Amino acid sequence: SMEQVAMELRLTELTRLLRSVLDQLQDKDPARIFAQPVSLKEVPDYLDHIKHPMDFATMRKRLEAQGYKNLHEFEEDFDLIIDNCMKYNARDTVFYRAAVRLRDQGGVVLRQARREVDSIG
Repeated sequence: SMEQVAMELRLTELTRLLRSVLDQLQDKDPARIFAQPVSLKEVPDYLDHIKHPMDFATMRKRLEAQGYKNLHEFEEDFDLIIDNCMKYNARDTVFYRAAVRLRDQGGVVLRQARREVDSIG
């Protein structure tokens, strides 16, 4: 149907905007702390602590499969990156502090992304 196509075009355009958002958020992580999944070879107890691991590469795979239907879904995954790190790692660590800085800086980006998603529809 034409309606199905139009819905698919909207998903594609959302995917474009989310890719630009994802790029901008990941620039706020120049140490690449959140770039890849936590390794279960290197942190073998991780899944005892963190039930839904998340990282920028895993988000990028979901994105390229057009797997985010709305901005809320995408933000959920971004917040998991931050929140998982802030639980596993103590306050005095470079990991936790990197997470706080990513959260604070990414807030700005996400604030305008929400206005753009609403504005364009």
